[PDB]
Amino acid sequence: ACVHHIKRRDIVLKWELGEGAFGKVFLAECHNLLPEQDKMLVAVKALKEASESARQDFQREAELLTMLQHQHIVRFFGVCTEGRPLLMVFEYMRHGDLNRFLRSHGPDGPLGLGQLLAVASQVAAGMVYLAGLHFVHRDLATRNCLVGQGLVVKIGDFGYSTDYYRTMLPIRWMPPESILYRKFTTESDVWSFGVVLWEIFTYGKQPWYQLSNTEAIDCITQGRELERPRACPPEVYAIMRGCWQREPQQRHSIKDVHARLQALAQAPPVYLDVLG
Ligand SMILES: CC(C)(O)COc1ccc(C(N)=O)c(O[C@H]2CCN(C(=O)Cc3ccc(OC(F)(F)F)cc3)C[C@H]2F)c1
Ligand SMILES: O=c1[nH]cnc2scc(-c3ccccc3)c12
Repeated sequence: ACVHHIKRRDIVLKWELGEGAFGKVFLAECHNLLPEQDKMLVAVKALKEASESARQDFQREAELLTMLQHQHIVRFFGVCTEGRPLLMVFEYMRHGDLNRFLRSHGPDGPLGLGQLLAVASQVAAGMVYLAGLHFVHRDLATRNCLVGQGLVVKIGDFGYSTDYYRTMLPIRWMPPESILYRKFTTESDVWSFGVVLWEIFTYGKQPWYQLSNTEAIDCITQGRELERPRACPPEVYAIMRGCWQREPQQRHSIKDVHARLQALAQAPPVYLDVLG
């Protein structure tokens, strides 16, 4: 609602974490933000376009990120509108995006079953929060999740061009009805969560990596399912299949998916990937 305003001089730019057509993302030090933390690290999203439509869309977005407050939703600290670029201040997630983290902690040390379940459960938690507010993410993927201190996994949205097919759609994460009709609901977000589970248990591999964007559309629209990852116990694959029901009305709700994952996270199945 009422967006926090950070003074430009309170932001000290330390390095560039990445960029896009939108502008740049920086690692920065931020003064007078949190109590007892005189200086703290943050990630700063800087917008290239400073036009009236760009300023209005920014305020809309900043107000929305201000409402979204949860343990597994990336923290929004405020804005800086002291000229171009317009700056959005978020918490710094030291391990970067979940996809990169998964791959870099894959068997290619490696994350064990319990760690994978914790990751999965944390993403499910953030989604229960979003589903509660009737908020549709539309782009749930491990590349839009972030990992901070203590393997704390939170959901974000960066806005990985190989993951989208031309409007640029993340088809491999999309259920049949979103590919065909461009309709995004909590039920399609559930489908995406199931693909996010597959990604977790493949250590960030691309769903349908053997196939091209146009071949993957055929797979999904013909009801062809992603195979059970070798590191995935059958109990979790059961959860993925429930997320992938062809009919949106027949997919499990995220609250249920979370409950089953939270249960598995506390008492993990005795499963060794090496045996299958
Ligand atoms: C990809 C790479 C180049 O390899 C690494 O780039 C990095 C590395 C690290 C960081 C970091 N934060 O430490 C980083 O920051 C960005 C991540 C994406 N952003 C959001 O997710 C904001 C947001 C959007 C929607 C939300 O609400 C929702 F979507 F959850 F509903 C909540 C938050 C903005 C910014 F935070 C980029
Ligand atoms: O971020 C970078 N990447 C690769 N080389 C370099 S040299 C300097 C930077 C930098 C330093 C502070 C803010 C922003 C950028 C940098």
